[PDB]
Amino acid sequence: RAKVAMSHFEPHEYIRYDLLEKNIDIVRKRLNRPLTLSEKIVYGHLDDPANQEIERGKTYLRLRPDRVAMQDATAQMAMLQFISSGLPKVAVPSTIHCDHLIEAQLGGEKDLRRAKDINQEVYNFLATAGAKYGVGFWRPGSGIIHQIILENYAYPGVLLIGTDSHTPNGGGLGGICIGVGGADAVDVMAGIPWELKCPKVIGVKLTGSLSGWTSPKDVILKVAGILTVKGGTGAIVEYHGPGVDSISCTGMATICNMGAEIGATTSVFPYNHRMKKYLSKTGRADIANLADEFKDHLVPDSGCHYDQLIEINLSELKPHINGPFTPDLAHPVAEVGSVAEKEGWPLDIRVGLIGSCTNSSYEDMGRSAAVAKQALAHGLKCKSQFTITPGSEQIRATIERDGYAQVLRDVGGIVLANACGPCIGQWDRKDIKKGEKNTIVTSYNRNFTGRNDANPETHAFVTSPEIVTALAIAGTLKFNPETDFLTGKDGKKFKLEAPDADELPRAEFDPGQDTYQHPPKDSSGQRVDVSPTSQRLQLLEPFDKWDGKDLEDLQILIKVKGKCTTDHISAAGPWLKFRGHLDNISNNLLIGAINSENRKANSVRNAVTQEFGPVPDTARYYKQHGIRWVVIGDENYGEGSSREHSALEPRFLGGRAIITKSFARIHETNLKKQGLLPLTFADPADYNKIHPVDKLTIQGLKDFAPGKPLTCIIKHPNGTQETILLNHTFNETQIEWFRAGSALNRMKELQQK
Ligand SMILES: O=C(O)C[C@@H]([C@@H](O)C(=O)O)[N+](=O)[O-]
Ligand code: SF4
Repeated sequence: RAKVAMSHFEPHEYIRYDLLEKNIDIVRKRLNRPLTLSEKIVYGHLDDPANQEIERGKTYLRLRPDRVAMQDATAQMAMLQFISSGLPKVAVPSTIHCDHLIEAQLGGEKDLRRAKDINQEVYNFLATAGAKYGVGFWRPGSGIIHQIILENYAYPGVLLIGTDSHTPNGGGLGGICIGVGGADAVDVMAGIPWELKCPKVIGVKLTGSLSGWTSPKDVILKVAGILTVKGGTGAIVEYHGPGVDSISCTGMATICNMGAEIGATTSVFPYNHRMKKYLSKTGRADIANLADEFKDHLVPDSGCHYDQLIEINLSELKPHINGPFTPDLAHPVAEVGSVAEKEGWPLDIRVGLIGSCTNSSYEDMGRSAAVAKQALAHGLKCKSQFTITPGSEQIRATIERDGYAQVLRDVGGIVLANACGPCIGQWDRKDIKKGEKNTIVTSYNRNFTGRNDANPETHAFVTSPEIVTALAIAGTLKFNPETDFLTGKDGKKFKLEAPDADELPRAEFDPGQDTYQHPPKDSSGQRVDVSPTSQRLQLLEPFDKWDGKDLEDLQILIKVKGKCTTDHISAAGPWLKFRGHLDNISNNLLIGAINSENRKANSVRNAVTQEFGPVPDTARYYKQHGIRWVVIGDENYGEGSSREHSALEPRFLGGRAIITKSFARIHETNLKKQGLLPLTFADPADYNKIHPVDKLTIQGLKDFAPGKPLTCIIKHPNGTQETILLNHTFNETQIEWFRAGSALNRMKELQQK
């Protein structure tokens, strides 16, 4: 066919649109109906298109991803599991991106230099494991993972998996990009088929066109308020309609990115001329030309059926700001000042932060600079503190060159290193005391309790970078940039003009400094050293195989009330220091979750001593004394980040099962991967029958089977017993993970010993 390389770094790995076409055609001969775009790319990557059972929402698909991307907070545990497998080399193109361990403190270069000293052990481990197993490595300072992927690796029709829940960002270039836990990436790097429950498809028809202050971020802030944080669970969101051509390629990536906050499996846009333009400007005109020849397979079929359809008129959309503690509490910017006032949310904005993978593009920096130059023209600077994260080294070099960085510095901003930084709590914040009630507004995507600064009383609102810039200039949530007046130096009142900016540099991008490190694909005689006394890195010891018995008289470690995100289960911020050390990071287990017994975080009754104390300490006491335990959870347990540490930590501290009203997808898959039992109530009202004092017997594990419920006997202290049924979504592949003790244990059994 054509021999067009997958990227500039892998000149030998060719795009296989011929394979894709071939597979799409096998499947449509079987289904005899129009396929959506996500169905074309997902079913086009089936390991066995001829025999795979395909029912949306019901069958598990065995897929062959094109490439794997990992960032340094999840790559450490994915590579320690890969090192346990004993396999010598990764089977598909794979990269590690170092973006999570650079703490915001001093800004830019000084923070990068410090992170390189402080995190030397970890960066060394990843570069060495990368050289040994054939994984490309983007050095600290390269940029945030999803911006490097859009710029170098994502292309129309790719199926990419990344160990990060915002991997859907790549949907802005027409690929299917899906977030997974480190153990799922091990399957694909190992070469074994990856399984994914066949998605439902929600279609979002965009009409009209964006005007003025409304930006791509407002489309997904509105969709999140409509669908709620659990409304996209088990579905791919497919954007289509005449309004699509009004959005830049990084704008489409912004909308796909935050589809993660409604629990969607991923989001995608059809190949179009804005994508083509972005591919040409990033040195991939040959890939845009090839995609032009295969265009039919890169847009939806005429008349395809969406399981749910939502229509959004871009022309009537207004600026939104979402929060404070959920990203789906959606307010128009024009009303947030009054809802805050009524609700007791602090009205002054202490810090305005632009960045994260969701909004750190060249265009986002240009639109922020366009608001800021107007303030500067009237002798104003930011009333709030203001920080700016460029998404990649290329964007940093180019916004510097094209003058936007100096405008943002002159209004009072501090440019931070090209890294997550304050978005996962890597921020040495000292303007507030812990527990001080305050408001920050960000262009990020999540605003979960204590995630940005570990202060549970910080009220964080997420919005677009141009609205963060306008609110930082005013310093108060009571400011609508569309209607209100600022007062210049000169005494005149003036109004902010809606920002206008180029979506891409007029000249070419400036690449900035060299930050990619190709594997020696020669040498690979690297020994990966993990010191046995390391506090940051620890080799894994396998979990125990299932004993063949039912689980009786299980202790409830904690019955959780309400929202319980993976940031409540395994906090980030200061704990990122231990993402390669299981025993040390297990000390944060469930410290943010609210206990229904007393409505406190990190305070549970130890059943034996009858003292209330920290959840990790109590779990370790139960483990020490042979008491097997359970967590009881409410709805959408495990919402958020893909960090498999939220599943590895309960396994390690002696947990057996997590029984909830519902689970978020990636967390439920991670629980099964680590040999725990994720179970849901067959009647959610049964959550109210279980009291923290009850003991539970899960019965029927001997004939554990797809589609058959398990019985749970609730043993009340007064002698009363009640029996309830619990559902599971295990297929026989996954029951083998549970019988072996983990998926990694099962994989190692299949290596003939
Ligand atoms: O905890 C992690 O490292 C992965 C994660 C992170 O980038 C996050 O935003 O919480 N995520 O979203 O998947
Ligand atoms: S959401 Fe924040 S922490 Fe996660 S990859 Fe994006 S910028 Fe980094």
